[PDB]
Amino acid sequence: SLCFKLYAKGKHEKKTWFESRDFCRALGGDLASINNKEEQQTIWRLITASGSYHKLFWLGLTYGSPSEGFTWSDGSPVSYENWAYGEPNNYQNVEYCGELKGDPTMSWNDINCEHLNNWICQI
Ligand SMILES: OC[C@H]1O[C@H](O)[C@@H](O)[C@@H](O)[C@@H]1O
Ligand SMILES: [Ca+2]
Ligand SMILES: [Ca+2]
Repeated sequence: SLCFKLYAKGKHEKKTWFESRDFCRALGGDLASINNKEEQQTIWRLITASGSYHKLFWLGLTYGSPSEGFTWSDGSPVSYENWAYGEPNNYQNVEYCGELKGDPTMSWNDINCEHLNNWICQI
């Protein structure tokens, strides 16, 4: 079993999706995968425990292909989904990575992978 770890930082420490993935892998883990409602509840509870409200976080979500759909960087299946209303929308055709809106709904949005965000590792 892995443990989720929140990285909620100021703009100077925020990372692109690829930088966040590489950071978590350097620690022996990966960006967090949310494969069912239970994992989602674990992360929400972790958000409440740290008081890290009103934040956006990279998850391990990245677009694969038409025959795969989205994928998790850790290789686990994208069975469960929790996209926000109207998402994923591939806005302007440049959104290939997934972020978590860290409020009680725990919804996902696709966004440009070069955006600087907070992130969640599984270690
Ligand atoms: O900033 C990009 C972001 O803008 C809006 O919130 C929506 O269109 C989202 O779907 C999109 O990902
Ligand atoms: Ca998982
Ligand atoms: Ca989007």
